[PDB]
Amino acid sequence: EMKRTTLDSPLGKLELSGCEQGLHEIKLLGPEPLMQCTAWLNAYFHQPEAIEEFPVPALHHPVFQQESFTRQVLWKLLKVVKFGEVISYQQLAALAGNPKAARAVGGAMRGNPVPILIPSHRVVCSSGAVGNYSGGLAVKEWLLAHEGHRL
DNA sequence: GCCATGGCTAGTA
DNA sequence: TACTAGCCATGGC
Repeated sequence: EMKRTTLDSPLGKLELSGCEQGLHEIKLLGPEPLMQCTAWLNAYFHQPEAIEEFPVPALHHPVFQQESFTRQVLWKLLKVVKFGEVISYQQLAALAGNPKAARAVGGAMRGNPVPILIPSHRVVCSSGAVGNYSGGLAVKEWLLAHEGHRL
């Protein structure tokens, strides 16, 4: 049974949907998974220094159920890339499987139903360029700046 | 299944 | 820089 909850943040009211089974989707407005998520974020923003101490919630969304490239990607990304780090679309294609399929990672990230958590903002253009971003480019930038990046 | 698309890239003039 | 032509896993239809 899908449940939703809002929470203030530097990015604006973040609304987290999800049931007892796992986190469904982190959306930006401007049960056990929610209690962990609403703590992981509240941590990430206001106490990034220690984000490893917090539990990554169970992800329920229909994207994590059916096996695909997308799933491998989102996974192969959440695992590999951590706070302050960054990985190129191609560097992430190589990880999930097809090193040529960097482009399809775009929509993968576009489609990512759990931004921040699953760091989509850490995926940038190969040219070093920050790249575009689903919830509006300003965010991707504020986040990386947040994660100690120079701009 | 066929085809348009988009958050990619390396190359080229 | 500006622009182009492979490469690719999706989502409509």
